[PDB]
Formats: sequence, structure tokens, C-alpha cells
Amino acid sequence: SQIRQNYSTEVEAAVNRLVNLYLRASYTYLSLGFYFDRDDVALEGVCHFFRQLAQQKRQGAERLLKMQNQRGGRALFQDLQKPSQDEWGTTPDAMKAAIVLEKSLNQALLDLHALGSAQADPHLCDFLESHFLDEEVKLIKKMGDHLTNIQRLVGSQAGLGEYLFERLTLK
Amino acid sequence: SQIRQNYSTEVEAAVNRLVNLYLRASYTYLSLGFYFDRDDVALEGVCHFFRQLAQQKRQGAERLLKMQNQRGGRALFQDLQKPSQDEWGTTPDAMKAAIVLEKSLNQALLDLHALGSAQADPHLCDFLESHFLDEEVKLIKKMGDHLTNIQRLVGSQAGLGEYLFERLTLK
Amino acid sequence: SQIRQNYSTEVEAAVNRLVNLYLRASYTYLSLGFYFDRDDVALEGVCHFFRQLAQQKRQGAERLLKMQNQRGGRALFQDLQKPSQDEWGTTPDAMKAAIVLEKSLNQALLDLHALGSAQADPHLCDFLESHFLDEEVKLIKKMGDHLTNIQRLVGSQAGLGEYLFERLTLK
Amino acid sequence: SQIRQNYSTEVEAAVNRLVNLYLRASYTYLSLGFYFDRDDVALEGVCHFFRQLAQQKRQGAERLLKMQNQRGGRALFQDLQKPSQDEWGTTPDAMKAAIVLEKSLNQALLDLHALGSAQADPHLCDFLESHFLDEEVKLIKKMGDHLTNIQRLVGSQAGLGEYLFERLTLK
Repeated sequence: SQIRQNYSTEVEAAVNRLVNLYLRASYTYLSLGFYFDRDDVALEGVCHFFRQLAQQKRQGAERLLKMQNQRGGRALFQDLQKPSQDEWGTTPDAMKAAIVLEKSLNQALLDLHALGSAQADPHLCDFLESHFLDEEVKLIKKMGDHLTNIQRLVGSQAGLGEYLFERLTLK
Repeated sequence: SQIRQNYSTEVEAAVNRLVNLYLRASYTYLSLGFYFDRDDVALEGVCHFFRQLAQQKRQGAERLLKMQNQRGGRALFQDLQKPSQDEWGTTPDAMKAAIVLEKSLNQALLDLHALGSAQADPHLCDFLESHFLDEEVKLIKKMGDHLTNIQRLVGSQAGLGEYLFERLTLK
Repeated sequence: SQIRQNYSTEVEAAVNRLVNLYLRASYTYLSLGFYFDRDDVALEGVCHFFRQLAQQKRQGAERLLKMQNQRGGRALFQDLQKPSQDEWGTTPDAMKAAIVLEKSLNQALLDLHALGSAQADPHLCDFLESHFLDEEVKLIKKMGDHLTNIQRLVGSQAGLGEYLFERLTLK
Repeated sequence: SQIRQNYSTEVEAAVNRLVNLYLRASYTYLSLGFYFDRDDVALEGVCHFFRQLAQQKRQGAERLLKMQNQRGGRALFQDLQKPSQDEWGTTPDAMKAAIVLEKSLNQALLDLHALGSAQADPHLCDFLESHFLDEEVKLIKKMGDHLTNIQRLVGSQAGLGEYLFERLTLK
């Protein structure tokens, strides 16, 4: 490559893997969203919450891909594994699954940051910090807040609590 | 002092003490606010309610300090004791603690007013009446209203009632 | 904690300490500001300069506290020690004290950054760089510029130089 | 009187005396203002500062007179004694004389307040607090600030300091 400079084959591979993880997360959120759109589930705010996450994760993948090309690396795509469930249970079940997913993405970001630091690749490290690391921390805090509120409500009386959370917290 | 007139050393000292009380109240409210911002507490309206009180109490202290200088007294600062709790329980626990705090501030204002009256210091007495005494009465009435509503709700079913109060009463 | 990830107990403690340092700095600046508001000191631009710093340091503490909750740490508050002086001398005395204070805050930031780096906590490191480290460097440069100008002026003729600095440099 | 109620002959007399004091203060300030307008004095900001005080003191007298009629008392006017000096010296001399004057007015207000309190006349006491007592405290603080600044400057080098105060502090 005529532009590649200080960009390790290790980081290039790891970025391609992280792209796959983000696209898989988007796919999971697509499935979550449409499950909550089912006539027998019917929680529109939950559907919207996950659909907006599907879009955010896809955008994250596209930013990674742009950066891959900016550095002179080569994007390589793999199969996207279907989401881990076909049906996602109740709002708390779904939000717990979302937190699990986000913590896995965050750990992948943290692992990639550690790799870039080992490889003395400060552009990579700055890229992750600026577009991904704080976005994850904010998102995980939001989901944790949501989970606490859902759990406070669905202890009290399950169906009613689920309805109220969707109506009064979610957009 | 070239400007000091009819301003007793007694009132000057008491004003410095009241400054400390107000700054301590601000600090208590800072702690209350961020406790309700915790991911495992997560009541945003309660957090906001106390954060706005933190600001109001700090502003009260600054008004007192301005007046101290206006009269030719000398501001003297002491340590600010940490708030009385590290964790603040449920919304009713917190609102009861807030009412306790405000009643202590109010009694300090009332004591200072009585001192000014004994000292024949009508400027002081007018200052307190105009900026502090009615502000306290209004705030304590609001907290009493809140407490009654919280108690009506958390008798019924605790978690749900707490959620509904935060969503439908608090900003 | 349901959200905590890659956040060391060491960093959590150090952040609580830094909160205390920032709130103490705010308190120092509160005292500085009102000393310059005294009828027998009467330098309004100096009062305003320090009052605005009081607000900036409080805001810094609140940002730290927000981040503590974002990461799943627990805010813990300690006593705030009173400022180191009751009377702050002349403008140069005060500005030298301010520079001392800021250098102590900066070193605490630098120490916390080093800790985060040792702990492989890139979010922390990015947080400090983005909101605190450059803010300190800019503030210390400004105070250094001020001190040089004050010293140029108060060599020439002390009272006059102090007046002119407050009127023509400070807001 | 068909409207007079709870208004002592003592307070009525004292209000007439206070009117005289305010009109005399206005007259003093008129003399101060035009002394600083002299071609051989020529400090326009000082002239303006005192001319605006002349107007404020006259307005204070008119408010007192309005209140006298509101309560059913009878305005009685006495000679206005000429001001105590024909020439007013330097800016610091003039500002010291102004502070002396204001402290005498303030003590007269405080004496009248004490009388109203003895006479159980809460309207009078509220009237003074609302329109006069805080106005005096603010004005005396301003003059004290001015005096400190003038003294800082005219120690350094008298003529220059006087010029700079008038140009950079006064309107």
C-alpha cells in the first residue's frame, strides 16, 4: 500500500473482527426490535429503543471500515451469525441480553486498544477513544439505569410494570 | 472598618456560621443528587430535584457573603463537614432527610432574625425576610407535599410507587 | 455493579480524592473572591476572576462525579478543609497562591492519568485528556501571564499598578 | 384626619425632620457636583457621581413626603442650611465627606425605625426597610470601595491617581 504507515497486520485483522462483531450486534438488535413489534408482544417504545441501537451499531461498523481504508488496511468480511435467540422474552430479559452484548463489544474495544498500545499505534488508540469507548460507557450506564427501573416495576406487578416502563421511560 | 455601622460582632459571627450551614446543606444535596444518579438507584427526577437544591443553597451562602461585605463584616470560613450519610435509601428516606435539613436551616434563620431584632439591626432583619424566610417556608411546604404523595404511593406497592412519583411529579 | 467493567478500585478511590481536591479548590476560590469584594480591598475584576474559578472547579468536581457513576463506581465524600488563608494579601500574593493551587490539581490529574495507564483504563485516560488536562494547561498559562503583568506593574508603583491591572486586564 | 390610623405625632415630626435631612443632603451633593465641574477642578466623572446623588436624595425626600400624606400626617418644611463647605478639596476629601453625610442619613433612618418599632407602627418600619435601609447600605459600600481605590491611587502619585480614578472607575 502506498499510504500504509505504522499499521500492523495484527490491528488490521482485529479491526476486521470488530467490524463483524458490530454488524452481528446490529443484527441482534434488528431481531430484538421486530420481536417487540409482534402483535403478541406489542411494546412500541422497546421496539424503537432496539431499532435505534441496530442503526448505531451498523454506523459503528461503517466508521471502522472507513478507518480501515484510511490506514491502508483491507476490509475482509465474514459470515454474520444469526442472533442467539429467536424470541427475547420480557423487557427485562431483553435488556439483560443487551447489556451482555454491549459488555462483549466494550471488551473487544478494550482489547483492540491494548493491542494498539502494544503496537505503538496512537492513531488507533485515539480513534477508539474518540468514537467508541465513551459511547459504550454512556450506553451501558443507560441500560443499567433502565434495568434497575424495569426491575423495580416488574417486582411490584409484572404486566403493569412493563406497560408503564414502555409508556413513561421509553420513546 | 470605614463602612461598618450598627453591625454587631454577634451578628457578624452568626452570619459566618449560617454561611457554613448553607454550604454544608449544598454539599448534602450534591451527595443526594449523585446517589440518585447511581445505576442501581436510577431516579433521574430525584437526582435533578436535589441537584437544583444544591445550587439554591450555594446561592444562599453567596448572598449571605455578599451581605457580610456590604455591612463591613469579615467572612471567615470553616471546614465543611461531610454529609451525614453515604447512601440515602429510598425516595421517602431522602425526602425526610431533606425536610430535617431544611427545618434546621429555617431555625438558624429564625435564630439569626431574633438576634438581629435583639441587636436593633433592621437591615439584617429585612434581608432575611426578603431572601430567606419565605424561600424556606415555600420549600418546606413543597417537600411536605412531596412526602405525602410519596407515602400515599409507596404504601400501595413500593417500587411502582417510587417510579410513578419520579415520572409524574418530578422534573 | 451491573455496569462496572475495567474500573479498578484504585481508580475509583483516586477519583473520589480528586473530587475532594476540586471542591476544596472551589472553596479556596470562593474565599479569594469575597476577600477581593471587601470594602478595604475593593478590586472587582479580581473578585470576578476568582469567583469564575470557583464555579469552574465545582463544575470539574461534578464532571468527575458523573463519570464515577458512569463507570459504576461509588461517590464517597469527605470533609472539605477550609482554605489555607483567611486574608489573601495583594493581587500578586493571590495570583501566586492560585498558581500553587492549580499546579497541585494538575499534578493530581497527572498522577490519576498515570494510574489509569498502569491499570490499562483507556476511558479514564481519554476522559482526563478531553476535559481536564488541557483546561489546566490553558489556565496555568493565563495565570502566569497575569503574574508577569502584575509584577511588571507593582514594581513600578504598587497601588497604581494594582488598580491598572484590575481595570485594564481583568473583566 | 379622616384617614390617619396608628400614626404617632412623634413619627410624623421625625419624618418631617428626615425630609429636611434628605433635602440638605441633596443640596450638599449639588454643591459637590458643581465644584467638580469648575475649570480648575475639572473631574467630570466625579461631578456626575455627585449630581446623580443629588437627584437620589431629592427623590428620597419626595418618597417620604408621599408617605407622610399617605398616612395622614402633615408635611412641614424648614430652612435648608447651606452645605458645610464652599470648596471640597480633592476627590478623596469629597468622598470622605460623602461617607460622613451618608452615615448621618443612615443613623437617622435607623433612629426613625427604632421609633416606629417603639410606637408599634409596622407600616413605617416596612416602608424604611423597603426603600431606604438597603439603598443606604449599598451606597455606603460603593463609597467605601471608591475611597479604598482612590487612596491606593493617590498614595502612588496624587494628580495621576485622581485622573485615572475619574477616567477608569467613574462614569
